[PDB]
Amino acid sequence: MVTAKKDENFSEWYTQAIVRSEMIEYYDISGCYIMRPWAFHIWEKVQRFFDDEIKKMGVENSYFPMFVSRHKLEFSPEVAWVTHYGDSPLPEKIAIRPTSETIMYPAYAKWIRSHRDLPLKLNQWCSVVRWEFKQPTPFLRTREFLWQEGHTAHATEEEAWELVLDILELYRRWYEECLAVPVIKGEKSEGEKFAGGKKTTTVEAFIPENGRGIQAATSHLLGTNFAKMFEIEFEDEEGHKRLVHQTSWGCTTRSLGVMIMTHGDDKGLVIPPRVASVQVVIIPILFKDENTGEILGKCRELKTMLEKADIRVRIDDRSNYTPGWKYNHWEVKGVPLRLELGPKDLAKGTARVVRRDTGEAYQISWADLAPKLLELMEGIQRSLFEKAKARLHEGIEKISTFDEVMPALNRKHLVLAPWCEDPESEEQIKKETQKLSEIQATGAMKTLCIPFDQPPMPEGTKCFYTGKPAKRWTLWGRSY
Amino acid sequence: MVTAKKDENFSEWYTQAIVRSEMIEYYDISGCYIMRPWAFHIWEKVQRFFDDEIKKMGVENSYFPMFVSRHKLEKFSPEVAWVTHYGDSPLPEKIAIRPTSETIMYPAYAKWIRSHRDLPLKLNQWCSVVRWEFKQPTPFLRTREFLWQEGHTAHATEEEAWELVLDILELYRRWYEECLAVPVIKGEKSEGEKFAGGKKTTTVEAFIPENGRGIQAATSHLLGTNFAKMFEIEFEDEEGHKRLVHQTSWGCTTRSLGVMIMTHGDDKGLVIPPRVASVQVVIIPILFENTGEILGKCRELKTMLEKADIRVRIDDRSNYTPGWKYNHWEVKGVPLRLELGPKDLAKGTARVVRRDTGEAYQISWADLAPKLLELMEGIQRSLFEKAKARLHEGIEKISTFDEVMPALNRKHLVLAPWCEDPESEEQIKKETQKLSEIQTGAMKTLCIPFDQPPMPEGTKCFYTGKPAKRWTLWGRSY
Ligand SMILES: Nc1ncnc2c1ncn2[C@@H]1O[C@H](COP(=O)(O)OP(=O)(O)NP(=O)(O)O)[C@@H](O)[C@H]1O
Ligand SMILES: Nc1ncnc2c1ncn2[C@@H]1O[C@H](COP(=O)(O)OP(=O)(O)NP(=O)(O)O)[C@@H](O)[C@H]1O
Ligand SMILES: O=C(C[C@H]1NCCC[C@@H]1O)Cn1cnc2cc(Br)c(Cl)cc2c1=O
Ligand SMILES: O=C(C[C@H]1NCCC[C@@H]1O)Cn1cnc2cc(Br)c(Cl)cc2c1=O
Ligand SMILES: [Mg+2]
Ligand SMILES: [Mg+2]
Ligand SMILES: [Mg+2]
Repeated sequence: MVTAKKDENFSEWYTQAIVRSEMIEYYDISGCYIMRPWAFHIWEKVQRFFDDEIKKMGVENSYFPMFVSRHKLEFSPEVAWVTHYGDSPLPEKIAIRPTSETIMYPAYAKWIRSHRDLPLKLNQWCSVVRWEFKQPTPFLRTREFLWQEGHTAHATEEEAWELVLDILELYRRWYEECLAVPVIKGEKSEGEKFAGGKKTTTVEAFIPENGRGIQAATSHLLGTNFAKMFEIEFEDEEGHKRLVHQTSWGCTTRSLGVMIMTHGDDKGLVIPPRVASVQVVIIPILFKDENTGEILGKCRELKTMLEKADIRVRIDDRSNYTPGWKYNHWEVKGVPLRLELGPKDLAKGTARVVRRDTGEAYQISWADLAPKLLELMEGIQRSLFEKAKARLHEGIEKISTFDEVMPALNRKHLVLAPWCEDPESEEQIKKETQKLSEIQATGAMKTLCIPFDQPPMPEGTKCFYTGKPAKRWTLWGRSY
Repeated sequence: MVTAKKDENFSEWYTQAIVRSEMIEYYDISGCYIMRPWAFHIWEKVQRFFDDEIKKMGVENSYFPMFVSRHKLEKFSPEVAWVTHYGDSPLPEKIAIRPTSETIMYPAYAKWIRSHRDLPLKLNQWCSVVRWEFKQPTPFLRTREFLWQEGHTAHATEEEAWELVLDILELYRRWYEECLAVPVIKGEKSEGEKFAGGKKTTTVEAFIPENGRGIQAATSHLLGTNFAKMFEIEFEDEEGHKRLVHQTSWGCTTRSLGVMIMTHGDDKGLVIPPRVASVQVVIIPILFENTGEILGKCRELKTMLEKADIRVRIDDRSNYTPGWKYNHWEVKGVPLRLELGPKDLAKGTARVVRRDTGEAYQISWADLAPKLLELMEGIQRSLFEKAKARLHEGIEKISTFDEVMPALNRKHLVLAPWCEDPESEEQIKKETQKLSEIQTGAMKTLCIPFDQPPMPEGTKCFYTGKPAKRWTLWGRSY
């Protein structure tokens, strides 16, 4: 059982919740964690979702090596270097993958010759390693992390930009539709974008309990900057040699940590049904040998019934644990529905179903279970999302002047503020908010994104900070 | 177009075929290779197949770190890759890249397992492994980075652990024989060949005729209790007494793709079994001038074939002749080509050519889906039955040591009665190597097959002249 309160010590709550639901096991190399089966199931669900979707776009999977040679790689303090095999030193040291541009792009130069070879659309599911300097957090910031990375190459900027946006929408679907986590689509500012690219888009999420925005995934319009460094050129139809226009995009096991932080409570995890490996757990109530044979047969019948409706059902008929130990176990683990079947319920042809998010109980006849559970699972899923969306919305404050900022940050909120979008000002702003945060004693404020969904901008509106005329509403806050 | 001949210059043939088919790209770090979509899709198929099967046995997936600290790993040496720095800074202890995950998984098992009610514990992971192999790299078969799965289970008893060893072994036979159409032989490794951290090692063995080598295809270990003793993986039984767990581990790699390539390939290139082919049917319109008539019909046909779950591509590229296209998709191993030209449009038909034998069929549009489903099953079956006959012809049953070198010189394996004395295997290895030079060349045990031929009473070991135990399969190896 979980005992730290989510709203008191958030850190300790998260650690307890992920350990006691058997999602992660700690490890001796710092910043690395073991992903146990209960967490791995959720990743498997989002993986299959995303993978299926990108295949409909013609993206194909591949696997490129985990090693890149020193001279091809040449961010530096993060790179893990292999220097030896056994007691022997490598003639030239080798780096483990931190990203795969330097591994993929020279091959792309070789394979692309003509318009007939475009678009080239590849992905890979793999792990990367970055010797993170920041405080590690299981899922959210780890030194080895699982991800996919998508890398595409096209004839025109328009087609590449369209795929950038399609992928971004798929990531809104991974968070929103699978994980029931609300995200904001935006553009990264010039200071925050991937420097090898032209434009970076993001989906951004929010952790209410510590006030932090967090980048949930990313999708880059790379332009022709990398085609030029790597000599990725093709002949069009009229015999002419052109640079490719490229995209890349990635999303990681960070997504699980965001889910856990978003929906969990004081009793531990709450898993949204769309990604729960066990949607419904059936618990026989077995005590002083009362009806034990008939309770178990009904449990099996109920399961076959529910899986005809494609519900994911487990019977926990394990002998060596009490029914109450099972209630608690599958609560902490975040199973959406718990169906209890004891002697009394057996006599009435009913079952008692407890939903995990609100703790509400229902009495339901065997004949209405399938359609009633499906309805409840759709209500849990929608309800998790809507409550998280309202919290997201409660957490962002529309403002006009710099004077409003530090108070908004102290309330653990984000700010939506009009901004001139000048690179020099973000640097000034972050150095400044850091100063005032140190003095007040918890971190600098930065841009998260410029949201796609722009509210109206009145003609004389000025930038909240410089005073120059503003261009767009930009979302700022503290961040992971 | 492939030009090295598969029987005559096998090594060149293999390199050409995997490169020209667009399966692999060569890379500047030795023994590492890019797996392009054409190959990777086959990996995805076998992965999905094996993963669904082990999920039915209650095995669950997990991801353990790729890094293991020196003190945990050294609880082989020359193969370990060591990370000593991050950026310009030295780590306090050097970290190994996971050559295999025993030393990463078993301390966690020792934490998680306390009572009989925690058992069985059954995990698998899909990951890559790194070993700095001393032997010559070969794409797929022996690489310095490879993809695999590793399964590791723990049981209250030896008998349940063994049951699982054999079930996993059966799944490996299905990975090879049902998905890749590659015949394999189940058997027990000898004492010198088994995994030394285990009690008994079971295997599926395969055979490459063109160089006469056996190759271990996959492996499944009854580990017994020795790791449980080493890592202190113990549980209280039902009476409160502490007991050691009984463990298994098993694994299979991208080696399997290379075996499939070599098994079914011919002088024109790859031949991919339909169950795993990325494209099962390529539609090649006879075009040189486009008007929409041919291409329109080819789209309608693709839609109809996809309804029947056929993986179809239309090669509508403008600048290639149909002949160039036939060759291209033949080198890639597409099992069925569907040709659609003006004459075909005029007669409501399509001409389908099989990659494995070259036979052509004329088929009405209406009959396409069922006839192609039938062909695919004919191709998959015929690829297997042919490879199985070649495997059979590659093994000579013998009685005496004098029949050995001639059988090895015929690029054949030997099946021989053996006393199974461990000293004798070391001797046979040395004496066959030394005769290979004065004429690696060593002949070693591949396995002791579950399928034993008859052993008449009094049959003698082919090497020691002592009483023979079982027939053992021997040859040159990867
Ligand atoms: N250490 C990490 N652990 C887990 N997820 C990560 C980690 N670093 C990045 N991610 C996620 O992976 C996505 C793509 O990686 P990338 O764009 O390289 O991130 P980044 O530039 O390193 N962001 P940041 O580390 O905050 O500077 C990010 O948008 C994050 O959602
Ligand atoms: N370098 C490699 N590349 C690809 N597959 C491999 C490689 N080494 C082993 N395998 C395969 O993985 C299976 C399990 O690995 P493992 O049991 O560790 O083999 P091993 O003991 O290293 N065999 P070997 O190295 O030939 O003596 C082996 O039976 C092979 O089928
Ligand atoms: O990794 C990226 C840019 C994109 N690469 C493809 C997947 C999606 C991803 O956003 C940014 N990035 C982040 N961290 C890095 C760390 C190191 Br070390 C290196 Cl060499 C390079 C990088 C690096 O390029
Ligand atoms: O890797 C194995 C034993 C088993 N591990 C799980 C998958 C199936 C496999 O047969 C044998 N082996 C092979 N090569 C190794 C190389 C090194 Br380096 C190390 Cl440390 C250890 C090993 C090592 O243990
Ligand atoms: Mg970073
Ligand atoms: Mg950043
Ligand atoms: Mg060996």
